[PDB]
Amino acid sequence: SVDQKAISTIRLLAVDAVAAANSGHPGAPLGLAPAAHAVFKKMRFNPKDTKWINRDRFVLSNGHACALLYSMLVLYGYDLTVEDLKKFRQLGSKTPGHPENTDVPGAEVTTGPLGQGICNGVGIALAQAQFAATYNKPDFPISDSYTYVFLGDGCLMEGVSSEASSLAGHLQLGNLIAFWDDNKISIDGSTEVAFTEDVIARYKSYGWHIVEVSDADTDITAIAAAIDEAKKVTNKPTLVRLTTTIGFGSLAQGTHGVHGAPLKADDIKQLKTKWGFNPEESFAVPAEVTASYNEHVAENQKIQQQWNELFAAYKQKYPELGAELQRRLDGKLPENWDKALPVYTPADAAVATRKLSEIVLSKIIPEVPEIIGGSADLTPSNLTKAKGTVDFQPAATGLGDYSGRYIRYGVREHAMGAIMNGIAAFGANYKNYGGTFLNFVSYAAGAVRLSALSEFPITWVATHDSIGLGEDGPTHQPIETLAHFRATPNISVWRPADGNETSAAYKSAIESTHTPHILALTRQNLPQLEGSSIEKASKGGYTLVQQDKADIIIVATGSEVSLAVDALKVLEGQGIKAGVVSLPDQLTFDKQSEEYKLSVLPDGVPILSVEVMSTFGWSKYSHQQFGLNRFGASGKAPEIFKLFEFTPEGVAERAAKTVAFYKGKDVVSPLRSAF
Amino acid sequence: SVDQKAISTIRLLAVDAVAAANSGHPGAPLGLAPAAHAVFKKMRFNPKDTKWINRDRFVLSNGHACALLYSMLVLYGYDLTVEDLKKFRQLGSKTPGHPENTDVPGAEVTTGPLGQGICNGVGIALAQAQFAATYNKPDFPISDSYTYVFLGDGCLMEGVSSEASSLAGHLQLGNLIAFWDDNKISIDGSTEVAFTEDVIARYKSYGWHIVEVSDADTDITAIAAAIDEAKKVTNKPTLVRLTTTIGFGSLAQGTHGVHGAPLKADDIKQLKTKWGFNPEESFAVPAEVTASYNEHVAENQKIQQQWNELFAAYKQKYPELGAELQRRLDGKLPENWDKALPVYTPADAAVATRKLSEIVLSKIIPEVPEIIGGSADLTPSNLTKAKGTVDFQPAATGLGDYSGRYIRYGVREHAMGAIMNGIAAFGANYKNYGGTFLNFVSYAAGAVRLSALSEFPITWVATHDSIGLGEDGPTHQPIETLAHFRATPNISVWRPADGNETSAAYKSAIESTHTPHILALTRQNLPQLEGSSIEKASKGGYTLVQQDKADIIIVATGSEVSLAVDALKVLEGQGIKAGVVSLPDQLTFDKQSEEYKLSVLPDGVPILSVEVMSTFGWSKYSHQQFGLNRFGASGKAPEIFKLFEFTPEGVAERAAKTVAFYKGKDVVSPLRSAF
Ligand SMILES: C=C1[C@H](CCOP(=O)(O)OP(=O)(O)O)SCN1Cc1cnc(C)nc1N
Ligand SMILES: C=C1[C@H](CCOP(=O)(O)OP(=O)(O)O)SCN1Cc1cnc(C)nc1N
Ligand SMILES: O=C(CO)[C@@H](O)[C@H](O)[C@H](O)COP(=O)(O)O
Ligand SMILES: O=C(CO)[C@@H](O)[C@H](O)[C@H](O)COP(=O)(O)O
Ligand SMILES: [Ca+2]
Ligand SMILES: [Ca+2]
Repeated sequence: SVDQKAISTIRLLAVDAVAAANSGHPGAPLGLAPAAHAVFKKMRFNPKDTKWINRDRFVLSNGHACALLYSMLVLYGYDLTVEDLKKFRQLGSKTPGHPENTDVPGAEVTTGPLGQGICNGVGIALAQAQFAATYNKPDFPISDSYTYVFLGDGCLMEGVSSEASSLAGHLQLGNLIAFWDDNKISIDGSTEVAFTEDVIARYKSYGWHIVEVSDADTDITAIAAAIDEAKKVTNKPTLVRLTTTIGFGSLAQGTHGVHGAPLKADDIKQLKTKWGFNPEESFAVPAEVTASYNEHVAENQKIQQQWNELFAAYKQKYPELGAELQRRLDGKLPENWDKALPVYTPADAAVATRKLSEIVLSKIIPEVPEIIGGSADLTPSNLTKAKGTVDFQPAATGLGDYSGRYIRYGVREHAMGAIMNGIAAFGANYKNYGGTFLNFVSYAAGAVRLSALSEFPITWVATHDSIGLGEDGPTHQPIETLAHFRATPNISVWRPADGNETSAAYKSAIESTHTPHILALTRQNLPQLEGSSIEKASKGGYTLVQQDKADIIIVATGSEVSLAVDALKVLEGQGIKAGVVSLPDQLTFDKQSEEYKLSVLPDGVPILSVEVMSTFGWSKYSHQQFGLNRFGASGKAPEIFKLFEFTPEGVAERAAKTVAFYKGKDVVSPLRSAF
Repeated sequence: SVDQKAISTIRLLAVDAVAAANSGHPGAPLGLAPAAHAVFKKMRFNPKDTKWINRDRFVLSNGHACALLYSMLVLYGYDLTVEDLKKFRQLGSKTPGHPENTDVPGAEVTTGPLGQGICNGVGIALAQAQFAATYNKPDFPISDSYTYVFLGDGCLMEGVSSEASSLAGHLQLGNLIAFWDDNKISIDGSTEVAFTEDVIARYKSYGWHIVEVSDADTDITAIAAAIDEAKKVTNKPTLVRLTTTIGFGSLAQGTHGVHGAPLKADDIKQLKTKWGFNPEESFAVPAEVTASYNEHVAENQKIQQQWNELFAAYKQKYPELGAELQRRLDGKLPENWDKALPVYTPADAAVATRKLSEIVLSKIIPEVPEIIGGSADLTPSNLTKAKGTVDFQPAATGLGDYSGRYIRYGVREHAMGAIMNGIAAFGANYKNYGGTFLNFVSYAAGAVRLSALSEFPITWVATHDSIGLGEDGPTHQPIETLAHFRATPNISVWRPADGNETSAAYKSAIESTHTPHILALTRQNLPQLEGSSIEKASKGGYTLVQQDKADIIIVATGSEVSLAVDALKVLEGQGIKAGVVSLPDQLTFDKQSEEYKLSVLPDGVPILSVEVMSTFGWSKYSHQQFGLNRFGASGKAPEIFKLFEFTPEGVAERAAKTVAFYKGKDVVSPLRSAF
């Protein structure tokens, strides 16, 4: 049949791509081609409009199998060709060794790090449910799309997928349909050596529906029926067990050797001949297959055409909601939304930046409907919920509704991070956030790094940023954490010092379209600073206290800016004149003009950094660095600061030593470099 | 009864400790005091010998409940007193806000970061099984101890515990007995808002045995019976469901408010009066309770006394094994074990450091029985198994035996990290390791940081360290990873350049007693260097190529040392004389004398660093830094190096620019500082 020919075409494109590269993973593509064929036939998508908001989404969580995904996208006429497949895994190609949403048309997310994709799918489905609950009306199914995920044994072993699957079951996400490639093979061999759990029983314990397909090597009728069955179960996510043979058809099928290395040339020849292809030909695309696939594309395009008319009719009947939806699909925030940001003066009371964050969220959530977010079981400590909002829950629970805006993630930081990526990936201008303690953002590093690589505007509300948290002690107090994330490309790491800086941090986080944000916020109260503003803090770094005859400039962040200002007063008594720079985001600062940056960190004056955590990175901005490069302590926070000499007198002492160290030396800005 | 009085004493000590600090967590201690009393009565331990190798181990995975643990340790006469309890959460005390093994006598591991402790318990149990299989003989039960773990809903939500529980079930670890505090309350309120899974059904799916105690607020008889039942099930770990009331007895019992803040003074008064205590008294210790507990200590000490005689008799009957066991319990490696380390010359072939690592392990595993380790489903890529060894598996599977030395962790990096901490915590000189790709060590950051804080000599075999891995691309290629771990206190991060350096890295990792190691290893082949040796590389940094008239020194690590040597030749043609420093471990280097370090990084010469990842940290050792501060690419590795100008000519160009930048400037060593 043409279906059989399509499946063979997919299999052989994937194997030929791997062969051309002499690198990559043929096994799972061979095993999953029947399922991929069946799922893509059920999916609604437009290869010529990858951003249609009511498309079904597909996620390849087992991202190493990407030769499969690329083959589907090529066959369906996405902006990806056979010539791109011939450049699989080659420098600069549109067919990288794992899929990247920034590079591959039709890749919704970036996968390859196991476990992430299924969690991203949970997020896409969460967003779809929230979006549909917000906009759909009688006779106006604006959003009714599904989220299809392929995953393997590796994803099922990674703890992040357990977190997300538990939560997805709790959230009754009926439009999520995941497919487990049950092939009993991972890199170390049989799953019998390390993975003997009853996966199906575990998924039932989370509240998922199960469908089993015992011969997924051939039975596309049963795979299609499993999708139909899943669609009838509207209050549970579904796991479809696909029992497959890894490398199906290969001489080496059912072995770990077929997982991750090119097939032998003679193996590829026998594959081709057994399936009716020419063993002398590579990258064959039978025109029957193209035609069949084009039929499905044409049908899908007519569905999108009708959706566009539905949307026009919706704007007529529901003018307010229609305009809001249009704005969001155009990628634009509400006009002058930022007028809602709180502004402070130096006469206002001291406030912890976690509390300032709560206040910002309380003002901006009502103004910007595309903001949703949650906390990983730290809502009353992170202060991440705006009073009066309702939680995102299935209405059946009585605990919230899908139109809700606040997500109870539970103690699941890693899944929260990957779910945030999925919510961003959904689109419709979602600006989504997740709260935990800064030290436990580290639990989610796998996902955070992908936020940066994927260019997703997600936001971590990362409270309890330092030894300032006090008694919980060194297991809770960040040391390395800011250095880690600042060293990752494309992460804005805001550490606001006061009310105005906190508003600037949120302005940046919400306006972001391509850069994830981490907001490092305090437990302890900080004063409102003389000289701060949203405008100045929006530059990432700025001169807080200008001293035209400075003997030294002190550059600081967050809680240490007030400390630097107090140190300036101590220094004045010692006959030393200091300026103060506040550097609430190093990335934003780095992006300013060379002239702007030199106005903040000039030549001809020693510069001392002060921040109560690692000194790594700080030499970009300073000549000497006062930081904390050891673990913290359990005690009252002011006593910990005193112990480590983060006091006005301790900073002044180090400032004075810095001035003395550079006496009779020529000093140039830390911004200067040889190349 | 005296049991009832003991339980009340425990509860009130915990509440009084929290009250004195005006900080901490009274709820879980109140709820778990009956279970703690029952478990400690079943446990064998010596408060006067915390290192007795056949003790039962206890782990508080819900570490915030540590006022409970501290109360038990005080009551049993560990080196922790009521005066220490009065200093709960105070700077410098032996009663920190979360338990720390370095500070608290009787704390086996450091908990507080949720999910870790249960995984550490899996590791303690894994080690006990391996140890018993290695040493026990007929009539000589050298090791027969149990591992008892308390955990709460938070630990059960964290994905790391799912990973470890799946693996523990697979491994049939019958001496692991975990207790779930089923109190239906977390920080965000009822578990109904985020955690509605059937926990018991999930644990059955992993192959655990279950015992349910429906009234764990009072029924210590049933808790004791549950332990007895668990001990009869020798081929499954057991989860005991303890249905408790959080804050049992408090006016605020069964609420989230009792989780994490001090009780009201009037609440504490009514607690005391309802249980027969004086509401005017704090830190009461009824002498009946002390006496009862001392009886159990005396019995346990007699058990240890008999164990010591068993051990003496074992040494008589099994002289070889007895001497080996004695050596290990004394914390000493085999005499001259390091003579097994491979040594190379510059005439030897180029080899990838992953392969050099395999060769080291192949030579040292037969020489050092206390080495065990594994990989997170990357055995044939990390090259972490010595040929001829058998896997750690229950013999019932036919796949290995408990005497085995190689662990199939599956795709479970985070649990692998926390399990490694447990294996180290067991003691008996275990030197244990875990393989994955360097980029995915980041999945385990929660555990890695605890290795450092806990001072455990664990080792990550972290291959595929850079863009040198090639085609798998940017989702697999580290950028930030070394900076992250180098910025964490107390992590040795070795990045060996060649055969001799790889042997030095292992010498350090195996000899370690207080410092975790990460070995960053290559996929790609590297040449044997002229000038390398185990002796020189053991200093962490050393002069590879000495140039007495150097215009510049190039400091590099790993794969970039050979690059620097090739750049030196290019520079010679441009009339520039370079020296080369190899810096295989920055921590080890930092610990050398000031004079040694200055001999490597002298005054009066510009120093350029070269390493194909983040430049963070490098200003400690260099004036200018050539690194990679953007994500990588999918392509053939040499082409990626060329793209980013990590070539002999690209390094030479930057070296020449560095020399020019410092012309007519006075240059001092980067080792100098103002304070
Ligand atoms: C261990 C592996 C994988 C084997 C996974 O096996 P399945 O997932 O069972 O694949 P199949 O054999 O059916 O093709 S592929 C690469 N990976 C290394 C790796 C490790 N850790 C993380 C987080 N991300 C990774 N990609
Ligand atoms: C969210 C919480 C915990 C609530 C946990 O609830 P159970 O664990 O149910 O406690 P119980 O209410 O029964 O006393 S305590 C602190 N913690 C923050 C926290 C977050 N992430 C990580 C990794 N480590 C942490 N400690
Ligand atoms: O992490 C934990 C304990 O392991 C939480 O229980 C925190 O102790 C608490 O959330 C801090 O509370 P505040 O800092 O908001 O007072
Ligand atoms: O991480 C993955 C894919 O997501 C593995 O399949 C690696 O691709 C493989 O282990 C690398 O193999 P070698 O680098 O040892 O050739
Ligand atoms: Ca598999
Ligand atoms: Ca609980």
